[PDB]
Amino acid sequence: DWYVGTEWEDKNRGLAKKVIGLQFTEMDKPTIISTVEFSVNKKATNLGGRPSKYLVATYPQKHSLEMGTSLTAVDCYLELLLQQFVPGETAACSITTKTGERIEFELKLEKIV
Amino acid sequence: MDWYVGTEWEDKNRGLAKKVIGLQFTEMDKPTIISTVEFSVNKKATNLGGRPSKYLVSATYPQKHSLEMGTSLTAVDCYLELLLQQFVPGETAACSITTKTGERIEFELKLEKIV
Repeated sequence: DWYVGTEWEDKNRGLAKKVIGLQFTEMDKPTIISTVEFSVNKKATNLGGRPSKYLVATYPQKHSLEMGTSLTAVDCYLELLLQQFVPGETAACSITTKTGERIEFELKLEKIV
Repeated sequence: MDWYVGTEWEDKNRGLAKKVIGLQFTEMDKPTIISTVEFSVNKKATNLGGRPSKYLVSATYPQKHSLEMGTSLTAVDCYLELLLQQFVPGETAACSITTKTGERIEFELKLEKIV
């Protein structure tokens, strides 16, 4: 869950750290040409019958994704979203369509390969 | 504080929204024993006394540095390597080194990058 405000200690050597801030940059996020591994934490909401290789079963659902390879609208939008994550981050995401149907899902970016 | 969890990102033009609800970092995201990092010291340290440090210090801040792990020569620097090895790039943390004397040395670091 929360990282900022966390404490780490090596009591044997008198060392302590308290996180007071987190500032991520484009440098820490997946790029347009990256390959990532991510998780889907539960069934998506309002996916309807929309085709997706990644969204839908048992959870979490693990995946590997090479950016630029997706073939469906939903997957393409999920690439763009994942490109705004940092490895280790879980986020509640949505895609709202031209009709106003919103698809809801929860992802974790595990790593940038 | 500079929080990330709870942060919201939007691409309104294309109907995309994201809300960070958790962060889980692992040893894989932190500097290793053989890494080279770039970090910042945000202000003068407290109670450094006169202990030697290449990195710690009425100069102007922030102070920028590059550190090849395992090259430090002073107790304070060596302990600062160990501490930095518990950061993720982008993290600012209030750190301390407490000696046997019972006294604590305080400083504020930001890990900027793993080279």
